[PDB]
Amino acid sequence: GNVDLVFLFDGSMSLQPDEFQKILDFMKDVMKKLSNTSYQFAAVQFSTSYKTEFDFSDYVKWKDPDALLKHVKHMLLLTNTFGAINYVATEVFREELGARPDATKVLIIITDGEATDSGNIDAAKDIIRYIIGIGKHFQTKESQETLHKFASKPASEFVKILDTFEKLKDLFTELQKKIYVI
Ligand SMILES: CC[C@H](C)C(=O)O[C@H]1C[C@@H](C)C=C2C=C[C@H](C)[C@H](CC[C@@H]3C[C@@H](O)CC(=O)O3)[C@H]21
Ligand SMILES: [Mg+2]
Repeated sequence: GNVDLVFLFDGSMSLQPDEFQKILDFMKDVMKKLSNTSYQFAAVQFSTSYKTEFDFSDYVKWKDPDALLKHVKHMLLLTNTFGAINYVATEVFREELGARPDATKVLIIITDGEATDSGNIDAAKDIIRYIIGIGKHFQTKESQETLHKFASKPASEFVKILDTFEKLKDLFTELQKKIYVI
């Protein structure tokens, strides 16, 4: 059918410049691969606050992933995940911003630490949520369990834990083998 996909990427202070970059490159790889498909994209950066780097309308209008994310400025603050999510839910998946009413709403969260806030994600009930946790902060099984609450059930299917940002490349290779013409 139609897939409206939003990348919710972590731009906290824990990230080294090169790690932030690998996050941006992953997003561009996926978008470059699925260009001219049924997929529509939007990108939202989160730390303390939230910024929509580009919405579904910009994507359709300019279509170039490199131009779309060219002026992203790393925020360097905390990780307010609950707020970031309801923000997407309520401010990004909006028709005025180019979201298609008959589209499946998928949300891919990319983070490197646990959440520095709280609340609930009820506004995001009908959104498919994948969570990609990367790095040292998710070494313990205990810290990996904190992500389960932002992701769709079953977590083993929706939560991805990578030990290095180098692994995001291996994740893209794994994504590519599931690409099929229907
Ligand atoms: C597909 C395997 C890769 C590693 C992956 O998980 O990509 C997931 C997670 C992430 C690596 C990027 C994605 C980009 C596009 C789609 C939404 C993809 C999930 C596609 C699957 C296939 C159907 O069951 C629909 C669905 O809900 O999820 C995600
Ligand atoms: Mg962090």
